[PDB]
Amino acid sequence: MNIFEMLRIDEGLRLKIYKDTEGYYTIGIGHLLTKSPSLNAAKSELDKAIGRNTNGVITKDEAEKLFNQDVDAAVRGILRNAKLKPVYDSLDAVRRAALINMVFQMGETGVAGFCNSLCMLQQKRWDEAAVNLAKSRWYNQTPNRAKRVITTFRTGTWDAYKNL
Repeated sequence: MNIFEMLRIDEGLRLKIYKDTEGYYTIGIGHLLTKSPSLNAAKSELDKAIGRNTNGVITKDEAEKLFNQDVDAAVRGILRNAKLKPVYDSLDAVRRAALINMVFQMGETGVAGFCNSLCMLQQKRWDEAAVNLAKSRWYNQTPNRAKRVITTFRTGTWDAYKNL
């Protein structure tokens, strides 16, 4: 297992514009197009992202291209963030993937919101972090995904992602 396989499990793959769990227009492997209510606004973002007239539909290779970019950007975002970098640097490889997964979902700003949990992770208090992570809108809104990421932080293994 690796970050790519992990996110493909959590996000799925869809080749037509769809609305995510928050109702925002999305395509591919969780690539957010826009928070605007307008389908036209989303189609225009899509075309600009892909570099062609797509009419709301993309290929598998295009989806994977967006995904590669988005994972690289989340990794580079963590490494330039003064709050996140010291946490990521402290973690083992499996737990680093869990942090990337959170940043991919909710952005840098949203994760820097979890400062209590981040301080517990940096100190390697895994059971305590896992409890604090769950007291969040994130856990309440997407509990099955949150539980997989939290389990990965608690254990430092890929066990939540094997068998599905």
